[PDB]
Amino acid sequence: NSFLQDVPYWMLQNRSEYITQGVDSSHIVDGKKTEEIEKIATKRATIRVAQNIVHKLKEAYLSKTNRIKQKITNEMFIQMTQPIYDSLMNVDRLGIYINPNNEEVFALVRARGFDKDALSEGLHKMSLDNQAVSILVAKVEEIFKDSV
Amino acid sequence: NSFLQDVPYWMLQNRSEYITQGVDSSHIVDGKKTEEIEKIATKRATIRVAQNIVHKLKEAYLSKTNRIKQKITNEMFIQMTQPIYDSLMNVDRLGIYINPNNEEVFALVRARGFDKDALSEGLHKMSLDNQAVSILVAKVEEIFKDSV
Repeated sequence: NSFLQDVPYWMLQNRSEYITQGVDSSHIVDGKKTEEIEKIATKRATIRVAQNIVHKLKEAYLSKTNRIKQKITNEMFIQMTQPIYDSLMNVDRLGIYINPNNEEVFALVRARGFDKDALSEGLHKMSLDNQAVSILVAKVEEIFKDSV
Repeated sequence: NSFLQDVPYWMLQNRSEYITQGVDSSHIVDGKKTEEIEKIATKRATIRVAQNIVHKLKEAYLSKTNRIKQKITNEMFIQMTQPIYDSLMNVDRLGIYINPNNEEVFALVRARGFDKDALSEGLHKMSLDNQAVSILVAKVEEIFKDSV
């Protein structure tokens, strides 16, 4: 009921986890292949990675050491979830756990790298200054360093 | 190692996303009874609630509809974690979970409300503008109201 069984460690809430990996789930409705459901969960998990990066970036921008002069709004940061998501490369599905109770399936993924050029192009598309694109890309690039 | 049995549904990594709710942990150590460790975990869980509130204020401050004129750095936001924390009242401890593998004591907690005048005194002590203090206190209320 309110207590599950045979639950992998990664499924537990961990305050100290890699920003480059995330977990999310999907519900198995009736007429639906298990393949599709895992596809979804895996995708949502990958979006969760993108979101973690964006958050780290807000903090960087808010930081006292920030050099980016352009005004970046919270809405704009939400917008870059997409180009960031689009630049993710080598995202490995490290695990899957199906909640037998409510038939909810969870996915655990981890992005190993990201396409720099792909990311810059996406940022230039949302009207971010060249200075900002440059610094933002440098930051993400650092993220994958403090992970690799 | 292996799987974990009897895990509460709240311990699941699925981003429950409830600002007034916090989960955190502490590891068992020689010289301390588990009940003492539970208290450490409970207090960290409350600090986490305060940290959730802080992250919300950053998003509101970063928002295009922000009216706060004063430049607030990430470091300053991190700093208000203390006053926010000190202003919390009626924090109910909803649960305790312990991973048997590593003896990590997890606690789930929930802040019912907060003492605004307590918050305002703390924020003023940080040398924030009167406009900033006023707007920040207002947004916290909006948070607790949205939970009630």
